[PDB]
Amino acid sequence: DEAGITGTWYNQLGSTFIVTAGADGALTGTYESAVGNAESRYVLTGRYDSAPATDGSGTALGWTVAWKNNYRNAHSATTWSGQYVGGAEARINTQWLLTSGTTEANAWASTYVGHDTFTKVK
Amino acid sequence: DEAGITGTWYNQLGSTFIVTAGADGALTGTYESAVGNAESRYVLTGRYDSAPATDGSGTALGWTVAWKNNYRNAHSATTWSGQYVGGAEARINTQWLLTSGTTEANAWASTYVGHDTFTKVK
Amino acid sequence: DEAGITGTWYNQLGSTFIVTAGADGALTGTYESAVGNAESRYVLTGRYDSAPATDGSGTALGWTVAWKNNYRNAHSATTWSGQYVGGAEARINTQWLLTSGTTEANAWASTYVGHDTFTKVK
Amino acid sequence: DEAGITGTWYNQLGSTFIVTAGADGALTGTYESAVGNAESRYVLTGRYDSAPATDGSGTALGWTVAWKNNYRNAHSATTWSGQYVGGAEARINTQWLLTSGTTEANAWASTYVGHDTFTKVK
Repeated sequence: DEAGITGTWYNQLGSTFIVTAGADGALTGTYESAVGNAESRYVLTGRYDSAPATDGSGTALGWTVAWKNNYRNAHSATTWSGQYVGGAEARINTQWLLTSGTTEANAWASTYVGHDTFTKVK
Repeated sequence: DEAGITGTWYNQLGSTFIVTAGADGALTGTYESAVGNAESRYVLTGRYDSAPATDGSGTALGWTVAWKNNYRNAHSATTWSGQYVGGAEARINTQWLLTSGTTEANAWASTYVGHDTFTKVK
Repeated sequence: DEAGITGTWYNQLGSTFIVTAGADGALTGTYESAVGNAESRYVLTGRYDSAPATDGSGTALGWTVAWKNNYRNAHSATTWSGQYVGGAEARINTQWLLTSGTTEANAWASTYVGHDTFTKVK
Repeated sequence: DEAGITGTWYNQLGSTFIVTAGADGALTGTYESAVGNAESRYVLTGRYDSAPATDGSGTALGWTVAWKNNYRNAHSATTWSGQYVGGAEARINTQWLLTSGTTEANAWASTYVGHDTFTKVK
């Protein structure tokens, strides 16, 4: 599903995920968040299962954004973990972890969890 | 903290995380899990905050492994989200999400969550 | 929102959440899962914010089910953490953690994470 | 493990978890957080597996605190999901989800995730 994953994806917040899937399992591209301490595009990298099951299962993948670019630095990183489901209404269904750099005193409150659904439309 | 992050790290399960931190914010290397459906080394990639706060906060980072190599394919991916804390007893404190490719019927049970602490010794 | 929370709720899997909100912050009732190692109703208990903000924010709440009843014992517990949002299309938006009892060797894989949205219809 | 669970527990932050396990699977008691927007004791309720496996597995359990008492209201709730492991150095190993009431605009950032280990000493 190199073909299926490569392209522009949009989540429910109106963020934009631009990815290229490599034959080797690499994910490379850019992320633009519609929310939070973010402006314009950020580098992303990650990995995907390049030889998924042929039993109708989804394709496991994940990626990371560190929220530093030429405009802003939010001293934080998000990782999305999820699966690509192909077909007419293709989706990437994810859960994510957003960690901030903190002092040791605040480290118990370092990490947000959430979930994003990406589609090829909107 | 390019210097501080680059190297070999070990978690509480005895897994081995071999990483290089690029000046640009890139993380590249290999992961070897002591547990689960895993043998030998797997590619990893990720990102880190290459200009962290100077107030004693940690350095945000994350990375992904897709559990496919030349030996095995577990049809799954893990993402670690966390922060690097420098000093005498350097640590990377993480939380992780492990997603399997599933059928739509089993997708509610696709994702494990856990936490790993990495040190430079053991 | 004692009135708003008390009643029958349904999630996206077709599970049924029957709850009573007490004036004191208590949640009591029963849960019936449409999926997994579950049959019929299980006891639940939890808590909610009985004096929420008046700025349009949601109402924080959570509850637990241990997956033991007179029919089955799945040696596991789920906790839902989320917020109640009132109005014409009332919702409870949650994230959950499902922990199994495990051996120490398997404890790294003890816990699933997911998300459920509850509505008063369907 | 009604006997094993009932009592006073302490986590790595120095919080105090005072619980009674009922023969029926109930957990009732009080929680006092050493960190965050919290003072003194808060009600908790939850559930546990009252007939755990006899193969050395842990005992699944969970509980909720809504962060309202007579002193403060943090408009938030935490759920802990975990397992009790008996013996010389008894532990409750948990992961938790802390949800705040938010506006719909901030709901993506409503929930923290973390992990607490409780012991009978300290």
